[PDB]
Amino acid sequence: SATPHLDAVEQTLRQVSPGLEGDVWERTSGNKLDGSAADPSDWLLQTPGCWGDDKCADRVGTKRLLAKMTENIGNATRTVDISTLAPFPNGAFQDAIVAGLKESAAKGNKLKVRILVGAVIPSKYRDELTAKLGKAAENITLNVASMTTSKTAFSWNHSKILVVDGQSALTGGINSWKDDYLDTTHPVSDVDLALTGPAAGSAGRYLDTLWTWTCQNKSNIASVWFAASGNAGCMPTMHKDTNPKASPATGNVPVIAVGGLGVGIKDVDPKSTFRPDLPTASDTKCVVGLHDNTNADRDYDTVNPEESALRALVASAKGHIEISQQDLNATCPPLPRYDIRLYDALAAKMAAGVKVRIVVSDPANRGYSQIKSLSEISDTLRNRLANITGGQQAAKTAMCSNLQLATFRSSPNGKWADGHPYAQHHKLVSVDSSTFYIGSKNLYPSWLQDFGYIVESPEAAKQLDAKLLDPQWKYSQETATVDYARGICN
Ligand SMILES: *[PH-](=O)([O-])[O-]
Repeated sequence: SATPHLDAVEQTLRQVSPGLEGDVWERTSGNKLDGSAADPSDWLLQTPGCWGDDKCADRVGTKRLLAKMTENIGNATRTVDISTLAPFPNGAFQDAIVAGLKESAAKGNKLKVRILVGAVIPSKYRDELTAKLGKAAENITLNVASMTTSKTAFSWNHSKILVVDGQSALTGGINSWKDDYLDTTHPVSDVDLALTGPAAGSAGRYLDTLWTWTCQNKSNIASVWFAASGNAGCMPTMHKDTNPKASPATGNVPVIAVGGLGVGIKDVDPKSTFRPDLPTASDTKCVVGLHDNTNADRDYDTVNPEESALRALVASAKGHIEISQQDLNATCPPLPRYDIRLYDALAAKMAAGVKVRIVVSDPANRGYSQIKSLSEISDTLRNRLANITGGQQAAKTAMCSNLQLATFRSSPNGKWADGHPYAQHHKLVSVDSSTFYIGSKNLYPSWLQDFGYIVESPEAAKQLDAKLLDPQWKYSQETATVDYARGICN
């Protein structure tokens, strides 16, 4: 097969979540990574993109991110569909959205627009946007909502998607928060991707799934705050109703779109006959009373295929795996400390000689960090390795021979020049310089609505190496507590 990694991930998803195929996950062909002619790798919307410079003077990443948001929205003829984590977009993120909407209106288009956040706010944002659009607002039917799907399971939207006409999609880890990303001399390091094709339709069907729940629950104040322009109603199926069921083809790139429904939207996929072997405990559940959806809830997996997809992506690797995250571990309580099956999958790979690189955010950020020390990751990997290598000594040897583990830097300085630690927020997994995930789903335990793309394209994977992973390792490797390539083993 030309797509061994997607084939494996797809076979897992059809067992886990067959009833959600089409809507919460979907494999498509015919996509394109949407870079420019001058810089074809710039589908990779990293921010700030100021490698080597502790003053972050030339933010080529940020500039491209904001320009691409405006360009995509400005090309809308029918729909603009945005999700993010609250607060609602501000600063130059909001400026980019307003500029694009004004551009589309001036080209003569009448648009439907949805903006969904996970949590007086929605009405205030709607009014700010309408004021800023001026006469362009007459061309726009707007829905704005904030939502929480479960208080007790801490579940709300965490996806960060911008879909236009069901044709183009931007998604990734970037929240639209000016103070953390933009107006600061210690900007957060993160990444989105830009694509076009049928996979953008997949994102539109995912957002229809979320808005269908949101509109059904719009009169329940504890769950949903909703605001619309004029006399407009809630639009649960804007994508289905307005865009073609199969988006046009734009290229040759195969993609698996995958997300999750968190807790409180749907309890189980009734079509699933998935019956997992659930790992033998570990020291993940810090307290006996906590209900652990990540490690001990089969039904949760069936409505959160993204967890299984990411674990399957790791399992598909033949040579090497690079992981860039804010964290691998969560704060307990209320979440379990780690995904046991994920760490087991990484351990299985290292026991087989497949190299694993994990770069996380500096604990000095703890907040863009949830651990005190990298030992909280290496101890856990070592303990899971011990189950499959015969003991603690053989686990340590396997780990030290196959692991790179470090905290993130983007220049030679240990911190930004302004003295603040580097914070990173990517949700990135790449395997074999072939297949990668970029999206909103963290690898640390979390029970939110999330979404992302798994792309199998060696060309694009090589671009990701050159533009992000290689520079990251260049500067980050100085903090490594384990690095097989240099014989480091603390
Ligand atoms: P996310 O925006 O919490 O990772």
